[PDB]
Amino acid sequence: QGMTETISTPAATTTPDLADQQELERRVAQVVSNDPQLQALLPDDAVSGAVNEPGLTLIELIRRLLEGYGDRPALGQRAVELVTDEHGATTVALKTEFVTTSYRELWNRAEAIAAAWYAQGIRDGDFVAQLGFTSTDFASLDVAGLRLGTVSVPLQTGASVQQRNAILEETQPTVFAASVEYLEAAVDSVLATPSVQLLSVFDYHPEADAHRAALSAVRDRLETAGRTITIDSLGDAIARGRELPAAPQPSEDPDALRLLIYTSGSTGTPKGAMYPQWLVANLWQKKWLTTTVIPSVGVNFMPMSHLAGRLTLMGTLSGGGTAYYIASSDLSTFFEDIALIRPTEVLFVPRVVEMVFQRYQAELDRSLAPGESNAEIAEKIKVRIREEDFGGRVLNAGSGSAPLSPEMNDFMESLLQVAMLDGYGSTEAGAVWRDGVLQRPPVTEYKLVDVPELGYFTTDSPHPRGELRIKSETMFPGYYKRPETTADVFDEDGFYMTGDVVAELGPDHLKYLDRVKNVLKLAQGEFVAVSKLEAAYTGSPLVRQIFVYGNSERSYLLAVVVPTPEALERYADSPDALKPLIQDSLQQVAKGAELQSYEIPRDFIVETVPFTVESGLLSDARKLLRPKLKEHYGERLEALYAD
Ligand SMILES: Nc1ncnc2c1ncn2[C@@H]1O[C@H](COP(=O)(O)O)[C@@H](O)[C@H]1O
Ligand SMILES: [Cl-]
Ligand SMILES: [Cl-]
Repeated sequence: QGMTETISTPAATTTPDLADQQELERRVAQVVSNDPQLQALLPDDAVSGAVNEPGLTLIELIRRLLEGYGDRPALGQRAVELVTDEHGATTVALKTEFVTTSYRELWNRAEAIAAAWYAQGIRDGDFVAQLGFTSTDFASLDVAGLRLGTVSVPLQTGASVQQRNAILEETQPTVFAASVEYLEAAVDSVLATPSVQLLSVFDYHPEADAHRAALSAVRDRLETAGRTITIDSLGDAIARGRELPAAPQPSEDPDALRLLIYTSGSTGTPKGAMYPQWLVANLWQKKWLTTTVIPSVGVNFMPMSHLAGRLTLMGTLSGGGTAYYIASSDLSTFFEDIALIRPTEVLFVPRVVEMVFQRYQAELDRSLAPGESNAEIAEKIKVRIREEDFGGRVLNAGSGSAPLSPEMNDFMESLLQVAMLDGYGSTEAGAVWRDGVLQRPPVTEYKLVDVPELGYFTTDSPHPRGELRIKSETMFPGYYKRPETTADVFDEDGFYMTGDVVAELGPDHLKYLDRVKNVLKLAQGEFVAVSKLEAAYTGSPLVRQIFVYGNSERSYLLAVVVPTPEALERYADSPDALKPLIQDSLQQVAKGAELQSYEIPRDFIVETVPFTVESGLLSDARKLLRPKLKEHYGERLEALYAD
């Protein structure tokens, strides 16, 4: 593939160049020079060379990384205090500080868990279901899996019971690991899954009455079912495992399975993308899209069931950084947390960018004043958010997993004063592009394929359009126990069919348009990329979330609009008034974005209850789950069409 390079091949497939990445290397140097924490977190090139020695097993390179960085802080989690009220009841409360686990302590805990589990009869090749958010304990379980040679199955916490149990039926795990938050759901699925011999409970504080009561109920229910099963805290497994015989070394075969990452298509049937040893190793050896070498204080806010949660976690550790956990699965502590973390690197998803923009808009509305213009006030607010909310040390930032509007790219770059990288990739393919430019490696080949029923052709003007298809060094081997499904997503020439419509701006230079299945045809022949519309309309200060909906029988669009709480409160006493103001705001967004008139929803339902991951309307990446939204709002929307 070096021999398919041309003079038109972007350097950006390799290197990011402009006069200023001397200015960023300087700006990085400045942030480091008044910050003792950051000095000690630069990557060690001796540890990197050991980790990248060719021919290493995955456990050997994991060992060289974790033992190599030693007592360096790896994982930061918010400290907790046990509060015992005057009645005797004890709760766990967060403290306003973080504490850390070192690289070698992570390794020691992993080896202890593997020893304890092996003594409990768990073996290399067993599947391990894991139900939780993302946390230090979860990271310990993940590395423990690599050490024992099991297959991690991180389950989506918002998935239906029926589908979770079917995944359990298919993987027959011998271990079910659950954070205390999700223990009741765990017991339901353990009772349905007789293969489980061990229930391992993590993120667990037994001195808190509620955690203690959750565990007693677990033991009560599993005993009533007559289940022979070991119920064991991760903390005690670690304590006891420190003194037990070492687990045997795990299988060495690079193709041995180590992780499944589930994903759903338009059918809503999850399928498990297989991650073998060699593909897991890629996550730990190569940070997605490095702008340049920086001390890495990162933020984990995405679940371990999603690739993006692994990109921040293993990306940060790969280069000797410290990865800090958001303390709430619903992100309610997000801004309190990052103000304490003060990260140097943030990998956003669009939903979280939209939350930051809303925070800014609400602060602006509260700060309006006759003696300064909105732009003047907005500038001061951005300084404050950049310095106080984000910590003032953000040096690298980016977004991926879903499209991000040009307006939000510009806003985040202005707010954070860094370039906002756009990272496109998938669970299946791995990393595919950076700011539109195909990354070679791992990508080796791409093409676009016409989608004539959506009006996309490689001969379109000004840009070729069609479905992106790719070959890549990090292409997954397939979906677990779904060979026909896997064959179905590779075309006759072996290209992976991304299901994404793109435009080719230039050789190796692409623009995301939408999912094939997201594009709607209106009655008169127009085609609409709904997720672009949703990204634009969400930017209205009145709008918190939006779901755009159409019917090919109709000439126009509808939507479901969740207003911001500030908007609802401002018109609480004038109910009639909010809907026409939202409509006018959509019209104005459309004119600013140069959208066509058919791209403007002509009516909508006002929803006061935001879509959530817990409700199944949002994916664990907080993207819309369109079949679930059409399942939920479809009758009302068609009734809005019909009358
Ligand atoms: N930077 C990105 N920009 C636009 N869309 C993205 C980006 N990253 C992922 N997507 C979408 O997310 C899909 C992968 O989702 P998943 O396999 O569940 O992680 C891709 O096929 C795209 O549709
Ligand atoms: Cl379902
Ligand atoms: Cl003004």
